[PDB]
Amino acid sequence: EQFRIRRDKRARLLGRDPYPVAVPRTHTLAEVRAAHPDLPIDTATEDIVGVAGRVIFARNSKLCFATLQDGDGTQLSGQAALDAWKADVDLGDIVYVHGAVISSRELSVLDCWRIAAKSLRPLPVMSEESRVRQRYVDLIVRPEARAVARLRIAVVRAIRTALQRRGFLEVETPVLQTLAGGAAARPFATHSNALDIDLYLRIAPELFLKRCIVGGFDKVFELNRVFRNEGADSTHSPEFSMLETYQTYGTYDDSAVVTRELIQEVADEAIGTRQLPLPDGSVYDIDGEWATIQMYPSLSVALGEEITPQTTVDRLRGIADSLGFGHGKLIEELWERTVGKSLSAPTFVKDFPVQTTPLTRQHRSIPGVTEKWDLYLRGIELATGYSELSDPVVQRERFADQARAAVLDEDFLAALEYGMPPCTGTGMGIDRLLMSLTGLSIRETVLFPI
Amino acid sequence: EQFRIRRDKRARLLGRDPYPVAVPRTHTLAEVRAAHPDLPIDTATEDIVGVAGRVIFARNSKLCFATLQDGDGTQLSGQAALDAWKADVDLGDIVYVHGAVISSRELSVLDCWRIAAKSLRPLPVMSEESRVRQRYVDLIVRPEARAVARLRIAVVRAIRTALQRRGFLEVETPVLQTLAGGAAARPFATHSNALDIDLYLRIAPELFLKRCIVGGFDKVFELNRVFRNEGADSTHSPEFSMLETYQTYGTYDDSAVVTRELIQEVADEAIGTRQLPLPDGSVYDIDGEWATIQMYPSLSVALGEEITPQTTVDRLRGIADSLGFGHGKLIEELWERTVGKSLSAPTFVKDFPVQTTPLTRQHRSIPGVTEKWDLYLRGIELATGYSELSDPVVQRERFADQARAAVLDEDFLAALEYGMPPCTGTGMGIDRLLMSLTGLSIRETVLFPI
Ligand SMILES: Nc1cc2c(c(F)n1)C(=O)N(C1CCCCC1)C2
Ligand SMILES: Nc1cc2c(c(F)n1)C(=O)N(C1CCCCC1)C2
Ligand SMILES: N[C@@H](CCCC[NH3+])C(=O)O
Ligand SMILES: N[C@@H](CCCC[NH3+])C(=O)O
Repeated sequence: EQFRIRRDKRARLLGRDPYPVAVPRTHTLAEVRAAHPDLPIDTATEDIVGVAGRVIFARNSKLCFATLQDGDGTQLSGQAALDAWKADVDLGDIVYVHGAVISSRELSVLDCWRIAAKSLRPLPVMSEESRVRQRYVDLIVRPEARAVARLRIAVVRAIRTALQRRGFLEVETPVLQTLAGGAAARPFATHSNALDIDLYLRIAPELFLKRCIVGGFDKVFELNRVFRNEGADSTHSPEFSMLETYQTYGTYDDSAVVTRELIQEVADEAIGTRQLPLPDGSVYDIDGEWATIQMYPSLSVALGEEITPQTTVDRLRGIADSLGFGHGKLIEELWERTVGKSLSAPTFVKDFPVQTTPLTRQHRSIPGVTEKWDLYLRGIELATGYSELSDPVVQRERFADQARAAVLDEDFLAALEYGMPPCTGTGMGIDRLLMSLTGLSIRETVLFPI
Repeated sequence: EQFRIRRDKRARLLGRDPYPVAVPRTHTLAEVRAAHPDLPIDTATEDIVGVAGRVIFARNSKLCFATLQDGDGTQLSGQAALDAWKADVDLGDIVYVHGAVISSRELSVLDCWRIAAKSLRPLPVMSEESRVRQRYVDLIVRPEARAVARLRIAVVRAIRTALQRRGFLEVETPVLQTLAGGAAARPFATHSNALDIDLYLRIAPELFLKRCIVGGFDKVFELNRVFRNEGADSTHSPEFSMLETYQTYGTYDDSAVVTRELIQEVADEAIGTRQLPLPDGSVYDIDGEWATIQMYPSLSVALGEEITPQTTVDRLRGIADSLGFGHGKLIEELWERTVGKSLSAPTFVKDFPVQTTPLTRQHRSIPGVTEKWDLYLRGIELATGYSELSDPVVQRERFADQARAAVLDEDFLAALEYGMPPCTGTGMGIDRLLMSLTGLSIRETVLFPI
């Protein structure tokens, strides 16, 4: 109902300007605080300032007292002025005030005032799914939302800083592709009016990033959304921000180091500690070195028998039954369903079934396995790293097998047959990075989900 | 045909490794050059280096001589080794060589060698539309492609640096939206499997970025692709990288300054001069201050009569006929078709027909016009800046009018009725920025178009 009284204060203000083109705000409230950090309380200083702020509290009394909250969360007596103030000023109203900075019997500004923005809705004094459907109000009313938003920003900025330092170059590769490669996922398809064909929202930059390496790039990344037309869950969302990285004259052993160094550098710059406090009352250490295990061996120890590339699916099936399609898939599933869930400490698992790893080079010594890793941090599948498959004929086969389960990405296969140097790729989910770092749920990490 | 001989050298090399997982490359060729800048030519130095390089030239003679070109473009005698070399090594083959750095009777490496990547295609010794459909080969064979790629990268990095310095925060807003607002364009629609509904690939971050400002952001940007399901031309492509920017307690007069300062800072950091050399043999100065003109006045002087907001469409129609839908549209079209095309120097045109500017605040004094500008640089529509419309009731109307020409973006209108501070937005096309800066065509600016 208060929706209508506010709209009526708008209408009756309209030769007063409730949405004025400008106001001469001289300082943010942070700026005013950082200025006057220990003012002898109940004393006046002649520093004049134009400040603005959301009136999130009032206390009307010859003298009104409000709380102007700046958008970051920082907080900071005309007879006709006072009347206007009382009659015109609600809560969730953005308000400019020019005057002398004092401190009360709390830092306050005491000469002029004007409405910067008249709110036609009061602030709710919030369900998880009304915080996310209205992040703008979440951000106004919940200091955690304001912190979470600025963390992702600081994390993402730490990432670019960490890669750039290492002489990586961020590139922009197509989001609309004639076919979407670089991952096992169902695409989002959109009809082009221009070309009168369907196009595919990238699932991954990998194949394009690989064309760059052929193209002569030493070190490339892309930090940007990918689109996986599948079901959202606690670790999955169909649109998500991803990092991918490609370094020439390195292997998965090289990219494992960098991936660690990167994450530890992000914890530092964004969070200021590797002793990650969680909402579980606990602290998750990610400092120091991280344990590498091979999938097969680790799976074997867990099952109490030797599982190799050579282990039949008939065998694996049986073991999977005893616990409650293909070899590679069964290995990964068993490994996840056994060792995976057990892992607490940050852990690289490497040497992957050649089946479930089409783009990854076969292992240098070990037959049957590919030089891929996965990084598990705080029990979340965080980040993968490959020694990259630069053999077009093999690559052609891997895809052939894929298709059989039949048009291939011929341009990509063309690119490879020009010659790709030996290079190691990584992928890493930013939402998972934040989840893994914070204990925040995926829906809290992104600004505007649905 | 050489496609088959190469595939046969692959097959016959396979216990030689033509795609080896690693090679111990110690330096890039740049690194080796930067190391030995003025070596007394035809003299040997005992600095040993593992280098790799694309053999883009051969000259087989007891002694072969190649050109190893590093991916950036930089350039740098076993009897059985020599035989292998001759028989095994083609052109466009990536090759590692360990040995002593010397200079010939040209800087050369003279101990071991190995194939890093066997190319199953030779390099073409290129049509604009086979350079773009094969950028990986363009990048190998055309030093300009290598420069253009690294410029966009440096431009984009200059942009983030320039904004970040000014205390802007890059945010990630949805690419898939339930409806796509922030611009006049037909969206790309994709069916979600998750939600079983169509979603819309953002045309612009504007409405989401505006929710951020409501949310309490002081200064935000987003630098990232937008999707405009319309026809590609010399200045238009349906997928393009865009900058958008929003500053609280500023007007279009404020955002005009920043837009200039930003572009001039990008010229500097990326190009190293404001005297932009063009392929037209000419130099385009963008240094110093830039001319602001009002659309109406400038249009008037060009037509030789007074055109105001009040000028009828019947009148404007007539004038448009005399030269060869709505007022706002006719004004903009006439202005473009007259003053626009005439402009050489970098020029802001401001004070826009309220019709064609729904999201832009009405002018503070001048009735009928909105506080929008457009920046024309070297005759290209580069960048727009608004004093932003924070009046939800007005905003509701602007959209109502739009629709009538009927579901509105109610969540956005909700956001505004919580209160948005006075803020000024900008948009800027990155491809146009590069075109405007270089004289390069849009298809040359993006890595992977189609
Ligand atoms: N639907 C999805 C799918 C994924 C993610 C997500 F948030 N939603 C994610 O982080 N993924 C991977 C995790 C491993 C390294 C690359 C990113 C996949
Ligand atoms: N289909 C399209 C549409 C546009 C652009 C482009 F390259 N392709 C572009 O640069 N636009 C504008 C130019 C004005 C300021 C914001 C960017 C629109
Ligand atoms: N494309 C991978 C990430 C890069 C892995 C290294 N090639 C993924 O979808 O997870
Ligand atoms: N959304 C605008 C750019 C931002 C203008 C300032 N609000 C466009 O489509 O060009």
